[PDB]
Amino acid sequence: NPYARGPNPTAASLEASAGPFTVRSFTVSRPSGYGAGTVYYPTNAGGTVGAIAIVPGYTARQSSIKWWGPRLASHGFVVITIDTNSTLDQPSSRSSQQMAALRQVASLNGTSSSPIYGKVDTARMGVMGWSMGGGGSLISAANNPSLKAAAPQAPWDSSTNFSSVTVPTLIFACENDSIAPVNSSALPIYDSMSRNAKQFLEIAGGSHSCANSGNSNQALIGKKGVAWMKRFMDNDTRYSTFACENPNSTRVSDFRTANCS
Repeated sequence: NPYARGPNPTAASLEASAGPFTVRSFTVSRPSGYGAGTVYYPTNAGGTVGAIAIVPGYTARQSSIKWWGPRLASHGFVVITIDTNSTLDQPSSRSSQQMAALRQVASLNGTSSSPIYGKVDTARMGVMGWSMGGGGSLISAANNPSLKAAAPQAPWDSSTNFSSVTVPTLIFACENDSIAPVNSSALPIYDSMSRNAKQFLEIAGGSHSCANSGNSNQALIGKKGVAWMKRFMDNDTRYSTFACENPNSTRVSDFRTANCS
């Protein structure tokens, strides 16, 4: 596997705050099609790595999703966290801004002054985000089936029909979400998808922000996020058990999976 990076994973290595790689970050100097961005990158991954774009929810900024930056980058990804043009942008606009963020990562990969010059495999990309940014991630996946993985959290869209999505999709959900109730948002979205590898992980007792920066489940959520992106963006079957397994955890209120390998 030419995309395999880092040592063989363990439960402990994936539950830890930090993966094997050293992480550095920069602010995007001229954001192209979105409000602002922070890029997180491994300094020592030992080969090109895929890119992930992460978008927040309505009223939210990078702080809500920023924990994912170092968490994913430390396992061998270039991660861009964005602010939207407006905190009040809707999911279709969030999707356009997420894809614009991935485009800019590709640009910076070809820019000799950039810290991520030649660090990115621009053919291997992923999408994540919170609530309307989660709905945006699924729109991104529906519109761009060459995306390798999606892992939205507490998603919301005006439509729950993502039957079009062929991208491997992990849905994080929050059991007691009162903003985007699981029964009206996350679970119908999950049930709509019949053509893809998919998973549904609902965090027990979780409020709408159960997968955000400062959550109390970073060990489990981080493990599942990293394993999913490693399995599908890097085709790394060393991660197949971690990616597909029912965690069998008191921290999980609901688990569903399909077409996982």
